[PDB]
Amino acid sequence: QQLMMILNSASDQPSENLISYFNNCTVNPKESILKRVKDIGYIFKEKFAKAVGQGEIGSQRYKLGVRLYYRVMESMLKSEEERLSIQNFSKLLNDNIFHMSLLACALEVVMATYSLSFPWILNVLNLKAFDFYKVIESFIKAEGNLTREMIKHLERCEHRIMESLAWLSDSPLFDLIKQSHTAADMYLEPVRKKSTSLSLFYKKVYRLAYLRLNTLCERLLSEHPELEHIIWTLFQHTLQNEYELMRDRHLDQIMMCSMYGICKVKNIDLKFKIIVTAYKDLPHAVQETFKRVLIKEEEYDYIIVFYNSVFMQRLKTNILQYASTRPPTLAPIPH
Repeated sequence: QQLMMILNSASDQPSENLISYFNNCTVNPKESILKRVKDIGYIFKEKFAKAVGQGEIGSQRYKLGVRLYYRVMESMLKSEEERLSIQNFSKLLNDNIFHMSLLACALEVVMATYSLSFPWILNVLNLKAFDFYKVIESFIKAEGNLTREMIKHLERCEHRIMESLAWLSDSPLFDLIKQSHTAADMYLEPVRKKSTSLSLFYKKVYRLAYLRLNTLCERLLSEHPELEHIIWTLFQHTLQNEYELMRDRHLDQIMMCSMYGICKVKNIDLKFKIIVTAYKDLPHAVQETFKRVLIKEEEYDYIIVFYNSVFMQRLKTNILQYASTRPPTLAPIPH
């Protein structure tokens, strides 16, 4: 409530100190930014009411998002003023996706505060999950007054993107994989040089996925504490080189298939039900991630089907190496 107070007692328009930043720009963004806000209010209020029904509360919801947005932007620009050139500073304040993403993050903070949850706001504004992800950490770092709970909600939005949404078909993420650390750096990347967006994203994916396997292996593989490290390499080599297997799927599905897979090739019998059972106890686990996965185009099925009919058909050649006289070398633990 400490933040919602300044938002409820603050102005509807950009501050004088923020107007300075606008005045220090080669191309001045003042008019592009506000018209952008005005236009977007309309798509937000329409799509809002068409979800709760009739009575218009959305206008008040949007106006607080707009106040948070202008506040967070000012805070963000104050550090980017030393980091960015005169020309990068202006390329940023004129970049639309950066702005959409920032405003979307403001709007989600209020929506979630007033518990249509994420990822509603992305589709409302037609914003790709991978673009929105680029703003979150710097958004947190730029709003000192976020509640513990608000921070925690945003980090959960970040993690849903990394686990599934950025892997949806049409995600620019795949463009970036084929082509081959702040929000402003990541939005200033030119469309077409090693990409900072993909590299940070992957450094964080690996750290997240591994935290989830490590919990899952301590409970179920106390008898094979050496197997944990062997499983991560299959998981990591999968994500790096066989990335297509995540298209429209969930990080946790590739995890579970790997730990079952290695224990099969090591002649360690542990059936899928014993792990799918252990997986549910994870904080935000949901049973459909293992109850319905993709087998064939526009087809859904149980998880063991995916393991037998999708996972091995690409990776059978790579897995048997794990038991030969020449087993593949183990992957570095993400720091």
